Amino acid sequence: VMDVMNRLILAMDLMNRDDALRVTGEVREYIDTVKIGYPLVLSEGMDIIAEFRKRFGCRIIADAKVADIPETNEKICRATFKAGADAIIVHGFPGADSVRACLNVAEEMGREVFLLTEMSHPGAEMFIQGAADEIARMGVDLGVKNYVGPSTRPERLSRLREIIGQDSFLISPGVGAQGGDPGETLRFADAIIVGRSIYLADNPAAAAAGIIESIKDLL
Amino acid sequence: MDVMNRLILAMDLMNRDDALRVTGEVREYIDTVKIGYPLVLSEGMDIIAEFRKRFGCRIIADAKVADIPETNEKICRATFKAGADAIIVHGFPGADSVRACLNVAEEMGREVFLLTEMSHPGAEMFIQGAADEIARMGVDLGVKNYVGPSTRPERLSRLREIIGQDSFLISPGVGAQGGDPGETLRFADAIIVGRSIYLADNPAAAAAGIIESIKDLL
Ligand SMILES: O=c1cc(O)n([C@@H]2O[C@H](COP(=O)(O)O)[C@@H](O)[C@H]2O)c(=O)[nH]1
Ligand SMILES: O=c1cc(O)n([C@@H]2O[C@H](COP(=O)(O)O)[C@@H](O)[C@H]2O)c(=O)[nH]1
Repeated sequence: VMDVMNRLILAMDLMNRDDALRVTGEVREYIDTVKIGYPLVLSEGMDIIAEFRKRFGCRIIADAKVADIPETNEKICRATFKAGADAIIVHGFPGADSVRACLNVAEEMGREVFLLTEMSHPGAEMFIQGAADEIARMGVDLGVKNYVGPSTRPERLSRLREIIGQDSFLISPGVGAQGGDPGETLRFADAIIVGRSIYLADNPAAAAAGIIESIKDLL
Repeated sequence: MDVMNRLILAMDLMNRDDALRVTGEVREYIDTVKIGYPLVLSEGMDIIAEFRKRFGCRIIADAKVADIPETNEKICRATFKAGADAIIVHGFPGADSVRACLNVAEEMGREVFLLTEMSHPGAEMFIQGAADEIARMGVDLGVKNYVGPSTRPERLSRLREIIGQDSFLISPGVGAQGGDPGETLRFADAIIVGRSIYLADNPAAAAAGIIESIKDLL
């Protein structure tokens, strides 16, 4: 599994190049793994992934939440990996063929899929939550090794960890701004995803350092 | 929304030259183009402005928006800034995520299309069982535009029943995936067509053929 520095992944959702690069540069001593999603990619182009690799030599997880038919999923993954992403995040709710399409591209291109099971926001309770255990089980059956689950629901995160096993890799967003606790989340997740509580801070480096200090005994 | 010939081109070619050429070849037949991530992630969001400059077509951005409310807001803002007239949003992630997109759309004078049931076989696993409720959710939220599957006309018909005849319904899965243009237009206002046109030996003849086959419905 990827070796995430300090068990902390930056969710870089700032939407202009200059700010995104500044903030990522400021926290680079603490974090070697950056999640780049559509807020930044749609604002600045897929070439932003190349710029981050060039400037920081950080791993990049492309947060695409791939959620299309298999044929379109294949195209999305191919374009994303071509750009230099180490891994891509894929929704499980559109079903097994859609996931398998992404896995097939990732295998061909020598990259990784992360399967998003249950989401962290309140709306996730309407439809996703009731499907999530089965989505995880589907991931296990398809041979998925990397997963995403919600910090905001420790009981659900615990269950997802059970389903996927200790050997699978699990990352968890919802820490900080959405109310999840770093240490508690790391009881089950290999790494925590943190966006706003770092990138909106007066001093992002201090904010990251503070989160790390708070989980020091878990590193 | 007034879609020419009830036909929306899904332009999923992944290089600028081919995408522009093929769209140009069928431009006389359409005034609405769906542009998605295969093209946008390969060529940049600036491609949307280029389509508007070249073709003066309506643009539906196929983002399958499926994030938390805060991120959904950002995705919609970026997408509408690029000149999209409308955006496709998943209903599965729940009401707050949809409302986030509705808020931005209202602010920028654009439209949200709510994707209810999808057209591929995998949709049967989780989406299909939620789809009626997702549609009702759309109605509750005041959503006027919907997307449902050409590949399952009985499910498409049910979706039409739920949203009413006043709502606008577009439908992919026509051609390559097995859906029939005419049958689909019994229930949808417009059909979405990608490969059957853009992979055809002659895209223009392909579009012309499709339109001929639904001539009585226009
Ligand atoms: O269930 C999920 C899955 C996500 O990818 N995310 C993503 O993780 C990040 C959370 O950022 P923040 O720490 O600012 O709440 C955002 O990029 C969001 O899109 C999430 O919040 N919940
Ligand atoms: O349920 C759905 C929803 C979609 O947006 N789509 C999209 O509609 C288009 C279908 O293209 P095609 O005619 O080549 O099958 C693709 O862009 C696909 O991503 C779909 O096929 N099924």
